[PDB]
Amino acid sequence: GPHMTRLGLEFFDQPAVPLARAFLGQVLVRRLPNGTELRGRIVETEAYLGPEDEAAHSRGGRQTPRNRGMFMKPGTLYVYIIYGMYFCMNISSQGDGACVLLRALEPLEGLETMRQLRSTLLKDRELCSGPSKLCQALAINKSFDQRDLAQDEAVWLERGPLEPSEPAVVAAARVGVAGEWARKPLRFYVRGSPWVSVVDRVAE
Amino acid sequence: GPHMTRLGLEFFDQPAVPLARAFLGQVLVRRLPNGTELRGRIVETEAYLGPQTPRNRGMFMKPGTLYVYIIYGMYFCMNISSQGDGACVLLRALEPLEGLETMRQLRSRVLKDRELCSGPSKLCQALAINKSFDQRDLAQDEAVWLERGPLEPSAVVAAARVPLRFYVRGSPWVSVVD
DNA sequence: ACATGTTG
DNA sequence: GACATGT
Repeated sequence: GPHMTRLGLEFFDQPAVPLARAFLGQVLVRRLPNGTELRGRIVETEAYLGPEDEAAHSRGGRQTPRNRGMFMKPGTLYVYIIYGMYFCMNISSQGDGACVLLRALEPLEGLETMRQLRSTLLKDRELCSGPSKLCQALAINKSFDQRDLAQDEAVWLERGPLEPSEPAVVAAARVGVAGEWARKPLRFYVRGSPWVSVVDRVAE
Repeated sequence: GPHMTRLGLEFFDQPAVPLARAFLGQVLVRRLPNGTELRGRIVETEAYLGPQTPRNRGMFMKPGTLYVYIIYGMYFCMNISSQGDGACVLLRALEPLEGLETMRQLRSRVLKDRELCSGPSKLCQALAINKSFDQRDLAQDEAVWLERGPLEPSAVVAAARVPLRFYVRGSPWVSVVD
């Protein structure tokens, strides 16, 4: 096989916009306790900018027990429970209380395991087409909160051979909401990808 | 208009379970100092069967006595003394019937009709019921009553409390559905 | 007790 | 709807 090295601190240590963009095309890898490796190529992300960002958990420099990850070293995972039963997987970027949410993966490996995991918690485009869908598919839960994506043995990021060029990256309004921050183009996805959670035609 | 009287001692002077069930479909009325009348149909209650505290004296008074207490230093719960040593019924939810706009300004996001009275503390806020109501008599008070029309109220579910919680089956106004 | 925040 | 979290 090819020489494989994980993306580390150097990759994660950039501001939220460039990081959210840089994630696109990179391959998120999960290794289950049974040894099964799950891979999904990132096709959709969102930037949360920090204190000024009315939509961010870190609005006004607010640090709470839950959102510790957003204020930890870049690369630190911030995984929280939303609507009681779903997870959102974020990665702390450079910048006070700034992070990147992963929203959608093209599944590459272990699709049958992703299917088993999600059906318990059917189509391939249904597996990772959403921030909480992808968490289920890759057995990611709160136990991953505050772990380091640069160093962890169970989850890591690999440089992916297929990165979108600037013109192929769509910038669009974020999903799930405010004010001027509900409309800001802080969601980024690969143009024409069928794995993306929500298409935005006006932005395209 | 119809000949309206109010429910009195005879209605309230029953055990906590019969009364908690009997409250469902009755209309609670609150008249504000400005003359505005607020109305809400009781759709969810809880019976408390008793075993004496400086705060629970209300539930140890004659049936129909209000027991209103502060919880989490902010909210209110409205309870009505029934027959039985220390027994009472909590009001948990109302269907808002009139004065909804007042209910909204008293409660004030954008909140809809289903958010006005869908909770024991929501309903007290909505009907301006506070501590100054504690130990008042529901059968005789001038600011708050349980009205009685020429028609009886209109299906009751007995569930665990939040089988001593009772609510109108499938009502969109019940706080928590089992 | 309340207010509020993706999936299907 | 969840139900985890933040006066």
